Amino acid sequence: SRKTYTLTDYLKNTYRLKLYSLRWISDHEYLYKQENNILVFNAEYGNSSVFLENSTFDEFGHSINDYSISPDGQFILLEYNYVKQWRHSYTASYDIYDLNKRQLITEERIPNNTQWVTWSPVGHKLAYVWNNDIYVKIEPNLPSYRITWTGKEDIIYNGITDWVYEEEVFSAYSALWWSPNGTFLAYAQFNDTEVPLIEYSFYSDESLQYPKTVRVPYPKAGAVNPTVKFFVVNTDSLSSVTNATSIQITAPASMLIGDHYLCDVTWATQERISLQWLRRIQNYSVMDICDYDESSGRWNCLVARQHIEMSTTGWVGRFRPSEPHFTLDGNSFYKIISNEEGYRHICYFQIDKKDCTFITKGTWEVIGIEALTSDYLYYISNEYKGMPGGRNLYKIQLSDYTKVTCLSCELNPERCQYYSVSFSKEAKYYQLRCSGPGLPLYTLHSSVNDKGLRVLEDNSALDKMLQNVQMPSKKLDFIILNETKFWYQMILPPHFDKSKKYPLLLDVYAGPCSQKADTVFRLNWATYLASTENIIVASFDGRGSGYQGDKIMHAINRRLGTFEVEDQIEAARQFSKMGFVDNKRIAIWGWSYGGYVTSMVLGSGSGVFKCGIAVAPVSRWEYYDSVYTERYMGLPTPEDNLDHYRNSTVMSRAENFKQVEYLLIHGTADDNVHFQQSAQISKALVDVGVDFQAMWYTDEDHGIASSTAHQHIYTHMSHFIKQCFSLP
Amino acid sequence: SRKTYTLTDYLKNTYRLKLYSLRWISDHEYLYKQENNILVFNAEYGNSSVFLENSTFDEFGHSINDYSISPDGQFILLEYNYVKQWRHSYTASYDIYDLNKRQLITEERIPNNTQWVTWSPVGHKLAYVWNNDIYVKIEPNLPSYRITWTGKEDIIYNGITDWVYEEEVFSAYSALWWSPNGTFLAYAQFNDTEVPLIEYSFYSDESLQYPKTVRVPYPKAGAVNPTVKFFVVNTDSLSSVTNATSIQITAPASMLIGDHYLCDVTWATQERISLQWLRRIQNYSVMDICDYDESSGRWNCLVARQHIEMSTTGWVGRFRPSEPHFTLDGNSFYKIISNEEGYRHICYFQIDKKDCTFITKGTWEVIGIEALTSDYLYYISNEYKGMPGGRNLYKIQLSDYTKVTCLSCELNPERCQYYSVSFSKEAKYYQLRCSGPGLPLYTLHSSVNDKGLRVLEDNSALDKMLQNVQMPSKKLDFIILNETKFWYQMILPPHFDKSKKYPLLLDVYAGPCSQKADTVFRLNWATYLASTENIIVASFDGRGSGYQGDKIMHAINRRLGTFEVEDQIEAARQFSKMGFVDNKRIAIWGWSYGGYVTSMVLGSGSGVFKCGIAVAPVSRWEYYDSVYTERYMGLPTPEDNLDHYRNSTVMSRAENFKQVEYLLIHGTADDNVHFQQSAQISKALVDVGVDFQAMWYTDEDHGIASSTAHQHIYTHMSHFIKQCFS
Ligand SMILES: *[C@@H]1O[C@H](CO)[C@@H](O[C@@H]2O[C@H](CO)[C@@H](O[C@@H]3O[C@H](CO)[C@@H](O)[C@H](O)[C@@H]3O)[C@H](O)[C@H]2NC(C)=O)[C@H](O)[C@H]1NC(C)=O
Ligand SMILES: *[C@@H]1O[C@H](CO)[C@@H](O[C@@H]2O[C@H](CO)[C@@H](O[C@@H]3O[C@H](CO)[C@@H](O)[C@H](O)[C@@H]3O)[C@H](O)[C@H]2NC(C)=O)[C@H](O)[C@H]1NC(C)=O
Ligand SMILES: *[C@@H]1O[C@H](CO)[C@@H](O[C@H]2O[C@H](CO)[C@@H](O[C@H]3O[C@H](CO)[C@@H](O)[C@H](O)[C@@H]3O)[C@H](O)[C@H]2NC(C)=O)[C@H](O)[C@H]1NC(C)=O
Ligand SMILES: *[C@@H]1O[C@H](CO[C@@H]2O[C@@H](C)[C@@H](O)[C@@H](O)[C@@H]2O)[C@@H](O[C@H]2O[C@H](CO)[C@@H](O)[C@H](O)[C@H]2NC(C)=O)[C@H](O)[C@H]1NC(C)=O
Ligand SMILES: *[C@H]1O[C@H](CO[C@@H]2O[C@@H](C)[C@@H](O)[C@@H](O)[C@@H]2O)[C@@H](O[C@@H]2O[C@H](CO)[C@@H](O)[C@H](O)[C@H]2NC(C)=O)[C@H](O)[C@H]1NC(C)=O
Ligand SMILES: *[C@@H]1O[C@H](CO)[C@@H](O[C@@H]2O[C@H](CO)[C@@H](O)[C@H](O)[C@H]2NC(C)=O)[C@H](O)[C@H]1NC(C)=O
Ligand SMILES: *[C@@H]1O[C@H](CO)[C@@H](O[C@@H]2O[C@H](CO)[C@@H](O)[C@H](O)[C@H]2NC(C)=O)[C@H](O)[C@H]1NC(C)=O
Ligand SMILES: *[C@@H]1O[C@H](CO)[C@@H](O[C@@H]2O[C@H](CO)[C@@H](O)[C@H](O)[C@H]2NC(C)=O)[C@H](O)[C@H]1NC(C)=O
Ligand SMILES: *[C@H]1O[C@H](CO)[C@@H](O[C@@H]2O[C@H](CO)[C@@H](O)[C@H](O)[C@H]2NC(C)=O)[C@H](O)[C@H]1NC(C)=O
Ligand SMILES: *[C@H]1O[C@H](CO)[C@@H](O[C@H]2O[C@H](CO)[C@@H](O)[C@H](O)[C@H]2NC(C)=O)[C@H](O)[C@H]1NC(C)=O
Ligand SMILES: *[C@@H]1O[C@H](CO[C@@H]2O[C@@H](C)[C@@H](O)[C@@H](O)[C@@H]2O)[C@@H](O)[C@H](O)[C@H]1NC(C)=O
Ligand SMILES: *[C@@H]1O[C@H](CO)[C@@H](O)[C@H](O)[C@H]1NC(C)=O
Ligand SMILES: *P(=O)(OC(C)C)OC(C)C
Ligand SMILES: *P(=O)(OC(C)C)OC(C)C
Repeated sequence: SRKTYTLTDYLKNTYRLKLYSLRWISDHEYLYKQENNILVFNAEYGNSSVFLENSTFDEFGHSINDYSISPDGQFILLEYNYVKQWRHSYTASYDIYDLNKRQLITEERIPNNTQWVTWSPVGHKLAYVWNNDIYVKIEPNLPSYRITWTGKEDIIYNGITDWVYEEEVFSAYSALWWSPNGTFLAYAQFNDTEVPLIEYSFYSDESLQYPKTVRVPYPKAGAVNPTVKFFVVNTDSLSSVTNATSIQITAPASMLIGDHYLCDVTWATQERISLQWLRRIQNYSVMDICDYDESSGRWNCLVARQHIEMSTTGWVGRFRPSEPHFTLDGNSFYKIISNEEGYRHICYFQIDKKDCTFITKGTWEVIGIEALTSDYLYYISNEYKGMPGGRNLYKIQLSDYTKVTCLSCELNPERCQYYSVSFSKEAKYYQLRCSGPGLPLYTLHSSVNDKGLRVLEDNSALDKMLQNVQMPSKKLDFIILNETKFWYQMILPPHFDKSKKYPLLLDVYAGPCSQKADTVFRLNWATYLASTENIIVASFDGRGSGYQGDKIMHAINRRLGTFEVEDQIEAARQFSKMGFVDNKRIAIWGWSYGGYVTSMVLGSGSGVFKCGIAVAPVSRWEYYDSVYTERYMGLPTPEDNLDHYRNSTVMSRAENFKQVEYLLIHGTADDNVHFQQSAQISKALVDVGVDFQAMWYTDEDHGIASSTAHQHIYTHMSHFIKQCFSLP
Repeated sequence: SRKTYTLTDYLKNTYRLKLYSLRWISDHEYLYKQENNILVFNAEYGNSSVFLENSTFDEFGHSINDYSISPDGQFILLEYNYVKQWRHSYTASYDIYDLNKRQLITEERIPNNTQWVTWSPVGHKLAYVWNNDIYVKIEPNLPSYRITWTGKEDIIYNGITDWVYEEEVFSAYSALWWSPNGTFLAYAQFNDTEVPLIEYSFYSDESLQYPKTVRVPYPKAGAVNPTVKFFVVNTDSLSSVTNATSIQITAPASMLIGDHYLCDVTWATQERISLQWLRRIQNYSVMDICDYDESSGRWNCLVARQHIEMSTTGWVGRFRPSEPHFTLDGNSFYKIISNEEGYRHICYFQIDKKDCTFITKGTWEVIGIEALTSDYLYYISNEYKGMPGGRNLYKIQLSDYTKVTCLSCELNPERCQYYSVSFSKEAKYYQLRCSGPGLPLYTLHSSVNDKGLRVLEDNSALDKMLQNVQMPSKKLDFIILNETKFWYQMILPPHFDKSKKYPLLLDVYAGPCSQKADTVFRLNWATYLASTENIIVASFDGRGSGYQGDKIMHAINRRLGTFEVEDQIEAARQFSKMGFVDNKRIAIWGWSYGGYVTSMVLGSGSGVFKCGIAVAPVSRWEYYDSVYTERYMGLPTPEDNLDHYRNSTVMSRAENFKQVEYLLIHGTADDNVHFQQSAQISKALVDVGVDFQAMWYTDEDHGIASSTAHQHIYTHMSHFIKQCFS
């Protein structure tokens, strides 16, 4: 008895992980979505009490894809007719429901096919984007006010980011920021007039007689980038003029001088907004702190409040310039910047004082700032046990930085080593999210003493099911190379016999600041591979990886497709050395950046891997977007770094692919890593006459995540691997 | 015993079939482009002379891929900067060499990116199309006369065809026709304005940062087709001070009622031209015989003088209505039409008499009329031995239809059963081209007494090489499916022993009027599969087959994806029961239409086939072009045949692929059978949960014939086939 974790078990999602999605509406309560009905909870005692139930919205017809309640709690936006676009972007229909009269507002409805809706942070004002133009609703039922008239499809964006700004810059779609109070409405405008369009076919259902051509403004390496502008309009003046004027906030000169980006915008106070800019050469960054001049009605940014942040050994921040966390009065803020020893830590900034004051240690980094009160500052880091693959919640005392307390480390050191967190409105309560190494564990706490209130979810059910199946184990250790340690991860098969020689599959990503070796508990393809197929699925964070200091993260600066690739190969060598690895059966696979590395490795001529699989890989850095690529590669010009752009392609290694079994896969409708990238790979292989396996996924994007598609690829991928290892 | 015919041999083309392409310049001489230079031959004796060392242009500065001599023998049109477009179309730069002065003409040269060029039929005039407009030069060095001014890229085509007219109705890019002595220049105009555009990506060289979107006006089943017009312009009456006047020939009235096509144009005399129109529902066809009117300047197509060609069982013609062959005085003509019983034979017409008279009859078909003189009518049919997969040159006496003589049947019955022919201007001499069952044989003959003058190329070189290798054999036989007999062929391994069992691959195409079973000698992939891998490669012509009468051909009318596919399973099912076939190792593959039938068969649930390979297949008929599809399917409308359109798709059979090993191959830049076709097959198989093998070829067209992609696709297929069998 006691079966194993089968492929179907994975694909069919038999053994599911329970979550506990919260949503703090106040500082004492939160909303819990239970599919059918959505009730509210009292953090204090844990009172149930339904806020809105299933039937409360029946006889409606359209299935409510999502909700969103106004701050003042009088209205509720109903999101239906949802139509996903990119990662965060999506078009949809909206209806507002009045809770003070249990009536569905029917006048002046929000336009169908609206791109984005935002409640004001206070009250019940609305701001939305339709046809790339911003509109404002002072009252949910009254007609709205047009804010911009320049909106133009694929050309001018107001209130919404373009493709690149959504995925790489703001890692979000919304390009508008309501002032804390709700008086001002700040927004960015993107001009993509000059930006080249990526075009690819989209077949749709058989019913479509003619394929469609999807064309999106997408700037590739060194191409023409969109331009940006920032505006701030006063919504209180809307009911007084007819056409409120949007004040523009320009400069800095050090930015206007050349190609630049808008990377951050966060309000500090009712009349103070901070803005961060970045040159296309992401080695320099400028933060302006602007105040509203009640006299001129203009926004001013004193140079005495301008903070610069440049990097010499690489780029600024992990993926973008750090984020500002202002204190209440808005006269100072906290930011995560690498110290002199190249480690990312928190330091205190005085808006008019240029030098910050670090408040955190050394060898280890702070992952992010979670909450800031008058008392303490809550942050998550990997300081505990010195393991960079772990994550915990610490609390540092603002009046004595020598007083730092870990709030999650000892809650359950065995089962919980990787934490996430969510504080209530004023940080009176917080929910902890343990995701490993044991089964997820959700708990609620009160900030006063950090006393555990109760267990919201312990996945007890799942624990009972998994003890009936031969689950694999996971070793998280490190290996020392060139007098410096690099962590690796290994999903070991049931009853691991260090005497036997197992076949090994190297799971790889290796991108800048990435981390494949951690304490997170997972139920993925690797689980099945080790549990059923008895294959060791190992991952290694070599040079280029992050969370271990710049010295390591910046190793591949201006040099992608090198050390990151080399270390990956060496990890295997180091693994076989351990003696429980069958050298004749060593594979490697990755997705996107992983596909890139997997492919660069398979073409190294090393002779360490027998076969490999590349999914939606990158072939040459000139085919990827500007913001990400240039951040590490610089410019594809002979004056900058063109030389390395051409030396790091996968096509240039085509000839060496004759020594390994290769499997190429990619979705034909991938807006991120274009099908073009794999198209050039196959073509090069055909030119040097190298036989390989190929698989394309009609109309699948980068995720190739559609239910059927997802099941189809892992199934195909599996036959490949079993065949390469001589299984079953 | 010697070595076998390996996959490399085929891919590297180590064994080549010598050819002998000649081009008659008169009734007594022909040109033969030898290695470097071009020579002229006197058919009478065999002696020849040089015409130009080719080295004459060693310092032309450009590479030349073609040399076109004026019928005059006075000028040479040199073609360079060749850039291929579709099957026939392409653009190029041109230059003219004046032989009278042995010098390149420099003044008023032809525009770069020219789309087409053609000498007058007799002297040295020129009609070329540039930027979709027509131009005419009366003399190589003189200015060009602008014939048309309406040309427009992807919208209006003057003198040139659009994608569909190029591939499905004229099998050519040229859309202009000179009159016999070159006085008149007839041309068609295509308006593709409302025609939808197929769009796909072309990634080009690694260097291109952004993929380019190729887009071409292509009418799929039932979409808006291009409209067409016909004009005739007089080249002897055009000034450089006045725009040319092109008279338009309209009608027929029976054709303007709905959508129609211009499917044929053939001059009858210096002032008589014939036109054949075909309704969008390729059931009805009308031929006009328009005459020029001196004192009017118009062209009159007298009714009563027009002939109608219709069918009640299918479409007209094998692929389109046959070409007319007018007599000397152009008062009567001969043309191949279908019998009362459905067999194609030569009918004798009179431009005024409605009914014609069949001059040939029987249960076999005339493949095509090759030459006509006052004495005889030379044609090619599959009468001999009664096997439809054979071809011979026959001639019938025009004064006594009882006196017909085969001119090729007995020359070499063992080696030659499939002939081609090429007569000289006045059919004084003719070149017979034998293509099987043995090595190609090229010979010359004189019509006066059908004497065999001399051997041109007997392929003696290649013969000696082959006997040093174990070559497979070919069995051309038949089986009887309830009353009717259908022919098949079998590529058998070396030293075939019926006492042994062999794995079988069913090479299929099976589209309307096709023939995969014949006597032609081929040196393809199957050669290797049988010679090296000892695999029997069988082909079978079932319902829908051609050259065997209409009862067989029109059998799949309005019903594609039925009998031709089912008969493929039946043929294969009986093949297994032959004794030398390993019923456990039977595969099937096809290209294009062959891919569709392969896919339909694999998804029929027969269980007869173990694995199959589909190359650039058709998945659903609404995806293919109008002219071709609708010819057999009509329109995809519920009032018409929309139901079958929906019933004959590949994807609908997705769930049935769980019992077979499928390999889907397709070129991303296939402009003919769009990649979309296979992208829908792959998607359907993913929705049903069927795992399969796939292989796309970026930027490859329907042919997948680029040097590398070619060697690559056949290498991937071989691994698959032998993996499925071993
Ligand atoms: C988005 O950016 C584009 C530039 O990529 C801006 O377009 C440019 O707009 C200017 C006027 O503001 C145009 O110049 C003017 O052109 C007219 C007529 O062509 C001429 O009479 C004037 O003397 C002047 O030259 C310019 O053509 C145009 N350039 C391009 C490439 O489009 C556009 O204004 C920006 N949109 C927004 C909302 O800021
Ligand atoms: C609310 O106010 C804004 C800003 O005043 C208005 O937008 C501006 O409207 C003008 C007129 O349509 C736009 O066009 C301009 O036309 C002149 C004359 O042809 C030309 O010289 C300018 O270069 C410009 O093209 C102008 O671009 C536009 N400016 C902005 C920032 O949008 C808006 O129309 C007003 N809304 C209402 C309802 O009145
Ligand atoms: C090629 O074929 C075109 C039609 O397919 C010819 O055109 C004609 O048809 C158009 C419609 O496409 C007619 O209407 C146009 O003008 C009206 C304005 O009144 C618009 O509302 C409409 O949308 C069209 O744009 C045209 O009147 C008609 N003639 C012309 C000259 O356009 C086109 O002319 C033809 N070209 C050739 C060389 O034959
Ligand atoms: C091929 O030679 C032709 C001459 O052949 C000679 O005369 C025959 C009657 C016969 O005896 C044969 O054995 C001799 O070699 C020659 O044909 C004639 O016509 C051409 C027309 O261009 C003329 O130029 C030539 O002078 C004529 N010759 C004679 C003898 O009258 C022909 O030119 C030549 N063809 C080629 C392509 O070389
Ligand atoms: C057809 O074009 C070729 C190629 O030149 C192109 O067109 C030119 C106008 C210019 O835009 C180039 O960059 C293009 O590549 C013409 O080539 C000629 O070449 C000779 C030397 O070899 C040079 O002196 C000429 O200036 C070039 N152009 C012309 C018009 O002579 C070619 O001549 C063109 N043919 C015709 C009939 O115009
Ligand atoms: C021949 O016909 C063409 C086509 O109309 C004439 O060219 C046009 O002339 C007008 C008036 O000068 C221009 O507005 C057009 O742009 C020209 N081109 C086209 C396509 O219309 C040409 O002038 C005529 N020549 C003679 C001698 O009649
Ligand atoms: C080509 O054929 C045309 C048409 O028959 C000939 O042109 C006619 O010639 C006669 C006298 O020979 C004239 O009366 C007619 O007016 C001409 N018709 C036209 C439309 O021009 C022409 O002679 C022949 N060409 C040659 C070289 O013989
Ligand atoms: C060519 O085919 C058409 C239909 O594709 C025939 O026209 C009629 O079409 C209707 C459908 O609308 C059928 O029900 C009829 O049987 C068809 N015939 C008649 C007389 O109505 C048309 O007959 C065919 N052409 C010929 C010459 O038979
Ligand atoms: C919050 O919004 C603004 C933020 O400064 C508060 O202040 C008003 O700001 C406007 C700016 O347009 C000034 O014109 C007013 O004079 C300011 N009022 C005061 C009392 O200072 C505003 O008071 C707050 N509004 C609400 C509804 O709380
Ligand atoms: C940030 O990187 C840029 C990359 O362009 C560097 O800018 C260029 O100019 C410098 C002098 O001002 C040179 O020293 C750099 O070599 C040159 N960079 C390139 C790629 O050519 C800039 O120096 C860097 N600045 C910091 C503070 O690191
Ligand atoms: C939860 O109940 C609250 C009342 O508190 C009650 O009295 C205290 C002393 C405790 O005994 C507590 O357990 C009791 O519930 C309400 O004020 C509150 O609104 C309730 N919360 C919800 C969501 O209904
Ligand atoms: C939204 O679109 C639907 C579908 O066309 C329509 O029924 C409805 O009236 C629209 N509502 C608004 C406010 O436009
Ligand atoms: P991929 O790895 O895409 C993921 C970020 C989704 O692309 C590289 C360039 C990071
Ligand atoms: P394919 O078989 O194309 C051939 C003409 C090569 O397309 C079908 C529709 C006939």
